[PDB]
Parts: sequence; structure tokens; C-alpha cells
Amino acid sequence: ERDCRVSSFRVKENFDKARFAGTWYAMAKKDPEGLFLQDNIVAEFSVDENGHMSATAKGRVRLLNNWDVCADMVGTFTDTEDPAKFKMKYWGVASFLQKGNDDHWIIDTDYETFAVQYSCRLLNLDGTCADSYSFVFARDPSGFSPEVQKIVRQRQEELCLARQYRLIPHNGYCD
Ligand SMILES: CC1=C(/C=C/C(C)=C/C=C/C(C)=C/CO)C(C)(C)CCC1
Repeated sequence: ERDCRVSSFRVKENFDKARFAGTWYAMAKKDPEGLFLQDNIVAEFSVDENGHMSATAKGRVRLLNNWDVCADMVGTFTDTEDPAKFKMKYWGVASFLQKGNDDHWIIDTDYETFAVQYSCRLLNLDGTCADSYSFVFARDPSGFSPEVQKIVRQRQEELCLARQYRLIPHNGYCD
């Protein structure tokens, strides 16, 4: 009975790019297939005068070969018919880092305390997601209230990703 079709998923009402800007610490994540950011993940969102959203992000990634690096990533966002759904083109400062073009959906946020992001990289034939990732972001890296945790858990259920997230440390690795 829970609808896990990606096209069914609610996203943030009247999403406000400018209010979303600034520093977001990734507290928890659900991983996609393949190489991905591991931890010490901090994103910096910005919006220019014409409404164009972009971000930088830092995080540790371990290459296929056990080589740990601090990835310095860049993303530029293209707006769509839904103000909370973007296409994110991304690349690294280092040429060997992954480049791509991912959906970037703001599932929920209160702008001042938390955000839940989501990306489906591949649909199954039934419209559910075959390869997703999701970040839970915080403005404050010390933690969420129990009240905010409750809401985040709900959103995670709504994305059919409950119990699939891991907590992410911050330990200064990338500076
Ligand atoms: C750009 C960008 C994001 C995604 C980064 C990704 C997907 C990084 C992957 C790096 C890899 C796999 C490095 C190893 O080559 C998030 C969603 C955090 C929002 C802020 C801007």
C-alpha cells in the first residue's frame, strides 16, 4: 500500500532557493550504487541575482583503491516546473572526481534547522527507484531536536528509504 513510485513523492511546497542558501552539514545519508561521498560532508549553497542556484561541497571519499581524498565538488542547478525539483550538474575541482547530472529534489526543509534531499538516478520499470541517494542536512552539526527527528523519519518513510540511512561523522578530515 505505500506508494514508492518516484512520481508520487511529495516535495517542499513553495521552495525558496534564497532562504536555502548557506551552510548545510550532512548528518545522515542513504547511498546509491558505486562511488559516493563518505563523511565530513558539508555543502555551501548560493543563489545569484537571477535566481541561479549552485553549491560547493566537501567530503571524504575513498577511491576504489583505498586512497582517501577530500573531494571538493561543485554543482549547478537547473530549475524545473516544480520549484523544489532541480537538475544538478556536478564535477570536482580535481579532474579525477566523478562528474554527472543528477536530479536534486528538496523533499522537506524548514530552512533554519533541517533539510531532506533526494535523488533517483534510475527508475525501475514500475516507477519505483532502482538507484537512489538521500541526504539529511542540518544547519547545526550538533544535532536535531527529538521533534525534528520525528519529521525527518516520516519523510524517510515517505521516500521508501526508512532504515536505509547511516549517520555520518565530522572529524575535521577535510581541512
Ligand atoms: C555536488 C553536490 C552534491 C553531490 C555530490 C556528489 C554526488 C559527489 C560525488 C563525488 C564522488 C563520487 C567523488 C569520487 O569521484 C550534493 C547532493 C551533496 C549537494 C551539494 C552539491
